[PDB]
Amino acid sequence: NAMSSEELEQVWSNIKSEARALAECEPMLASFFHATLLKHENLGSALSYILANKLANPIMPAIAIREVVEEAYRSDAHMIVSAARDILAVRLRDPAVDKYSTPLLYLKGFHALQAYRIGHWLWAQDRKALAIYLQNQVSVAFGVDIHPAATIGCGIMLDHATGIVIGETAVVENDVSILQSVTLGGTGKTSGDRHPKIREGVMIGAGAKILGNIEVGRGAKIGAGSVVLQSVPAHTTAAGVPARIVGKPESDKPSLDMDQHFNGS
Amino acid sequence: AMSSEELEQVWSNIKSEARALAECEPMLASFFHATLLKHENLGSALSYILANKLANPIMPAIAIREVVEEAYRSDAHMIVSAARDILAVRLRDPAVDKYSTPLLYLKGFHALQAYRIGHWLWAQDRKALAIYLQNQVSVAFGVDIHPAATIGCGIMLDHATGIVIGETAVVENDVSILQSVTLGGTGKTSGDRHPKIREGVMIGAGAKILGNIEVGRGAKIGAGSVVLQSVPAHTTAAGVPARIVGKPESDKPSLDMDQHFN
Amino acid sequence: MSSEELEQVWSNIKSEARALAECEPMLASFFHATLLKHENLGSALSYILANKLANPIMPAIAIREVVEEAYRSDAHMIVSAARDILAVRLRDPAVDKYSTPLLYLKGFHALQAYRIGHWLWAQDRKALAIYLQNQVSVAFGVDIHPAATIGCGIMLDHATGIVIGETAVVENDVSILQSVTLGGTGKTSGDRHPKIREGVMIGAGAKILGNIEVGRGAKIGAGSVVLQSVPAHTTAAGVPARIVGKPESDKPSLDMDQHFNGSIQGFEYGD
Amino acid sequence: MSSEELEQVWSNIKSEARALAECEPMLASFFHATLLKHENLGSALSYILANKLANPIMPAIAIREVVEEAYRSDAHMIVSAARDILAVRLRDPAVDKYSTPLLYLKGFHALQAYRIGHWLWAQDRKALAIYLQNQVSVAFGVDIHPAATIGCGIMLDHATGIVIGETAVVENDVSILQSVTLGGTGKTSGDRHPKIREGVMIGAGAKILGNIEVGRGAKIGAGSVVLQSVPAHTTAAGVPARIVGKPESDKPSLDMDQHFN
Amino acid sequence: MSSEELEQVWSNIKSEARALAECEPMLASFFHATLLKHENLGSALSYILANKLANPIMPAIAIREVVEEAYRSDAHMIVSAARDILAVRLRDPAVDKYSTPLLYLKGFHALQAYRIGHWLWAQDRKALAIYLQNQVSVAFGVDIHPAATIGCGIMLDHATGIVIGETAVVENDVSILQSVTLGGTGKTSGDRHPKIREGVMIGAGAKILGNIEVGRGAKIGAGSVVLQSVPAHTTAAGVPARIVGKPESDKPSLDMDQHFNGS
Amino acid sequence: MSSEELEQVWSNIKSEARALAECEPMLASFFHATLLKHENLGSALSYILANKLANPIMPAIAIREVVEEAYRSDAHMIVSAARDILAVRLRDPAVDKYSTPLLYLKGFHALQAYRIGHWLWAQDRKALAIYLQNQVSVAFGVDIHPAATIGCGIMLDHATGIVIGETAVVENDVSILQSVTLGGTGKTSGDRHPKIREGVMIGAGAKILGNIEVGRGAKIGAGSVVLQSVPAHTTAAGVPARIVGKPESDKPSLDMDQHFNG
Repeated sequence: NAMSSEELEQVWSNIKSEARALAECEPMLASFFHATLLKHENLGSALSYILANKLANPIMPAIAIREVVEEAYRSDAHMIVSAARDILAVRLRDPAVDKYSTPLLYLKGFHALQAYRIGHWLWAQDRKALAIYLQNQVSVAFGVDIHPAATIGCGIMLDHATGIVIGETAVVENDVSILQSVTLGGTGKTSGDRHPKIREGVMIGAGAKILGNIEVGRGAKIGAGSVVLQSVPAHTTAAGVPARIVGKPESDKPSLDMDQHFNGS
Repeated sequence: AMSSEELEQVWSNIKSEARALAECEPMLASFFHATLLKHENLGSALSYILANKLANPIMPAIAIREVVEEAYRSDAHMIVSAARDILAVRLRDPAVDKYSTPLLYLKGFHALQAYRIGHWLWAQDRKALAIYLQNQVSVAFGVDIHPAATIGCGIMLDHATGIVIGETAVVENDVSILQSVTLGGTGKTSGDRHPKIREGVMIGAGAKILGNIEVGRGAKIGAGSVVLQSVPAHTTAAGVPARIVGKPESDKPSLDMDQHFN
Repeated sequence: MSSEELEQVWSNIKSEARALAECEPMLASFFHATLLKHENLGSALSYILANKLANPIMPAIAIREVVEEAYRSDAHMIVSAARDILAVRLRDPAVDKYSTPLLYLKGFHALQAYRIGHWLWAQDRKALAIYLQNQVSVAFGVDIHPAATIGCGIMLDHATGIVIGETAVVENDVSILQSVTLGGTGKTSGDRHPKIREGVMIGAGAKILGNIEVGRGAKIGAGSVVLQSVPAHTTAAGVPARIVGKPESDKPSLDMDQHFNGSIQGFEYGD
Repeated sequence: MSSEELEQVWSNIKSEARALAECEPMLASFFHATLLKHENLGSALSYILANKLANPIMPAIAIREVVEEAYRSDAHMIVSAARDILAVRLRDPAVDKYSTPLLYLKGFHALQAYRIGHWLWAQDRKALAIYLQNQVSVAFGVDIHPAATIGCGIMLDHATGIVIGETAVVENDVSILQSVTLGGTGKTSGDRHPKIREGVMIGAGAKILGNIEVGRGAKIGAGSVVLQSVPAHTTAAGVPARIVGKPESDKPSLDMDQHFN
Repeated sequence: MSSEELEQVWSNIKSEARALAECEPMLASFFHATLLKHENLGSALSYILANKLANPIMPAIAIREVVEEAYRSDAHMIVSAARDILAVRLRDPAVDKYSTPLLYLKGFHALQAYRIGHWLWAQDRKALAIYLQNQVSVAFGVDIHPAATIGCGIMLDHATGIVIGETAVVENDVSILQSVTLGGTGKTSGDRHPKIREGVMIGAGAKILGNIEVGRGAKIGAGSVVLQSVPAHTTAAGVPARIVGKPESDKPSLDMDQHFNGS
Repeated sequence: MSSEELEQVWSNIKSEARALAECEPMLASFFHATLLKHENLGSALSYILANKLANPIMPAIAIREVVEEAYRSDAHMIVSAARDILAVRLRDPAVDKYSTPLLYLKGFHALQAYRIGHWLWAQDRKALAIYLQNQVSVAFGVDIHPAATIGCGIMLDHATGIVIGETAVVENDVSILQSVTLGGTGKTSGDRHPKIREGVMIGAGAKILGNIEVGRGAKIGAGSVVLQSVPAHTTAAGVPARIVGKPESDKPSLDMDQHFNG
């Protein structure tokens, strides 16, 4: 999923192109599009602006949050490549999204995703107190609770996103697609590896509950509302409460196709 | 379809409750007064409340009221819908004992009314503003309703956290939907791919309904169920995935709220 | 909870605050205003809630007065709260500090907010409780009716999506995950919500409906839809839930073991 | 002022608006929600004022219903605003768009806010009028009592410091600058505040005290302390003020000639 | 001011609040949260000051706790606020309710805010005092240094533009109007602000500069610049000022008579 | 002011701010967010300014950007500000920390605010300039017109009520007290505002009007009304002002001697 700096700037230029048309057609939002997209020369400027505003609270206002976010980005440019891949993901996968700018401007799953990246960097930086603040602030604002120590790729779509929980020791690989109220949850009362490992290509239906240190193999599909307690073989479909292998997706990387069907028998 | 007298009675009941509310809880008095007592009809009170609820530094309450009020002038039936939606809430949910309760406090009711503003903006080809509000309601209330959706009235969204309703979803009149319900899509392409729910069907908490499917008239969709194929009229569908495990006891489950399935 | 126990918890919380303030300057004043500057937990908790629950309609400075009057009326609310902090610490592997629930965890926040509304409800100040209830719902995605009867030593992990209804009872030392409904059925008043007894743990997304009992030390699996009373010390799972085993210990709330079998046959088999 | 010359000012303001938006993309939404969206001066002005007067205690959305109610009742307040706008455009060289006083000028905003208080005062709503008055003093540093009687074609340039007392009267086409007091004397109720006739111009920091008159076309010098009446068409200056000349114009207010000797 | 003399004022203020609440529903909840719902003047006043000084840097809720710490340590701060309220009601003919200064009057709020700076400052919490000194100044256009020594039963009518510097003294029962300055001279520290004795009245726009004294019962005319001491029971006016007569009553502050002669 | 001297003022501030945050735990994060986290005056100012000037119409974070853009384009604005800091520190016996002007003093904020407005004005962003001018008038009670030409080493002590009009000029090293007007005359465009040359001290309440000059090192006594040009190194006082004497120092703006004896 690596991205040539020229690719990133191609993505940024597509968005700034949308922004101009948006400002014109909608005067009530023209000043908004201008301040967040049109005044900026690249995706990281915009992003730090968007998140600062979303995450602001009397405890820590937008202006103080943009400083943290931008320091993170100077330290780890790849975080911006991640965001662009995420934006690319939802446009291609979500038949409801038809502009590159919408994930960036509006979609809270995308925002919670990019907010976790900051929590994550802060975590690795041993700035855990701050990372925790942000974790819960994101939980309250978007209804999405992702622990900072989680390890998540890019090209990730969190559609609708409300109610998503991802725990401390989880791993989510690239090109993964996840729907509302999905839990990548723990088990037990002790510290230790106890959260799921979601491999490349996985698609997780809405309301699915995947618990423990178990694996979902690549190109696997978890049905909406399943409760997964054992590891799922690559390129299999799992489903039910608790889930069992039910069949096999009709494409190699279900995350890219968003087909929700399954047999459950 | 609600006559002026009916609209009025609804309003008359609310003012009545408010006068009492202001008297019993002084800290809220000025609130009641400004929101309800002050206005002469549901239309004026709603636009005020919706504005305040959608308010954002990007677009302030005072500015949102105008748009809301513009819609109510183009489509006055949005106000009637609202009235039916209050009534359904009071009739169906035993925890609510006032007409003012949904109008004032129940976000599911608010999300619903917010959607109708989006739905109108959509019709007007103001899709940008529609999209802005949709996601504003999502962040504010945890309810994600696409403005292209076609949603009737006499609709109860009880509790409402986590409700998702997609672009091509159709919900008809007199449908009750609980928290964590999805009327969801399938595939990566445009087109009919969201469920069409008919009159009177009741849907339990956490139900996931996926694809261009039908839930027929007066069907009951069991709580925590996942439905992938069309459910026939006046059956109870339940399970993961859902199977037809019976028939509702009443002709319109939505009005009864009986959560049981065989 | 004894006096000495309560002050120890508060004393730990302050000590955590000092250290937190030295290691995170962005947040030092917030730690000072919220915790360090207070003589005990009641003062801290009201400050917190007031700030959490503030709104244009009612600003934090006013709410604090209400919470204060409540704690002044029913001090065991503060004892409750202390019990809930311990619970989170002991049961959440992801929680490593006493100050974390109190400061950050909306599950815990929504619970102590419930406690204010529940006290109002019993003071016949129902308009205010109904107001607080839906404010807690919009801000935290947690919907608890003030007339519910909820104990302490309770954990609401993650918490987004929780619904607890009017006639529900939740006894002491219970653990509940995100998207758990303790909801009602039918269109009429009267007992219609579940009664959750000591020692229960309910997994993510469980929907428990009607006026049924879930017995002492039982477990409800994630994604389970409970339509019937669950006997004490049994495990119930599936949609609709049935009994599929017994928990590994006597009070599953404390251990948070999420495992269940899809079949009681399977639980006897070993898998 | 006629219907068609009121329309005129509104149409001009909107035009300035379409242009301001294009030239300042950061305020385009501001100009749009504030002017371009409204079909008349009254709408815009209620909008501006509501936003201007807003406080947690009473939000802009609420303040706006009050102000709208005052205008349904006495539409002349809207004609007075128009007049106040034309006064500033025409008499202040720093202002060159009608929209400017309407959007930005705090003196203009304190004047119009006084009219709502003044209206409320005659609607047996004195509690509310006193609330808005002191709210205006805090927000704009302009303290105007709502029982004061103030004409239109008034310019309050800069305006910080302006104090106008309860029993005071300002007639039409007057021009006041910053730091000017129209103040009372004594501990007792009753007439005790100045009466300022048509055409007068009062320089910055001038203090007019007691129930005295400043006559038609008289000019008060900046820094002046006026303790006795000033005959029409004279120039008064000094501490305490003395008569020292005659304005060169019949209506000093219109010309803003600050000179005295 | 006795225990009951104080209970009384507070009752007068509460009973006014009941009627206010009744005749303007829009402000009913506000009258209730600030006055009706409180038990005494200190409670009311801390709530009010809290909401008046609020800022994202330090919100009302935190501000209230400091204010209360102060009243708890120095309760006469509250007595002062009573004497000050009585003063505005007694001397300002446009003020007919005790509740008015307390609720609305920026110069009265500014005055009490100083009291808290002045306690902070004597408590060596000077950074705070200073932070408040300038917060009072930005919100209310009133700038007084926490180090000033300002007594009791004081009225700051209108208040915009008032400036009272670090070494100023103002005694009990003084009345001051808008755009007045009790100001300094020079670039060095040391005593350099005016001493204003009991019963003095200072008209609008008066600038008083340097370590000079305005004697007991004196009157300072509006617009006056005062560069030298002013004897007690004397009227001073002009730029610069000269004594131009003697005030009509013993304490002009009580009577607010603004008249003076030219020469 | 050199490069190496800027940095000692900054570090003197940063060093003060570390003492402050240890001494006042309620302000600790304030001090931290505003000074300590920054590695130069320009960053701290754009921060402080954005928050002092914040408004729903244009929020802090949006303002910071405009301000940073002004600094990039004309870095001397920052040296102006530092020279302004020093000015206060040395002239106002009430101030004993380099950080007091930067943090708290609105007359200094207004000055630096004017600077940005002045930049925009030159950038032909008059629209935004006018917005800021009046936002500063409301916020701080100081009205400075954007086209004004104002130097540095300038003190606006206290500063409530100051007015400085479109065609005014103030040269470096001027001290101006509260409620001072540099005002215009007439209803037509063109030079109608005072030019204050270097060194001038202007006492409180003074009003100076028309296109007139107050020469270098002259003193304008408080309450003065000045309608004719005032020679350099003279004291003018009275309503109206005449020459009353000569200041006792060569730059009165440094000495703050308010006495206009005569």
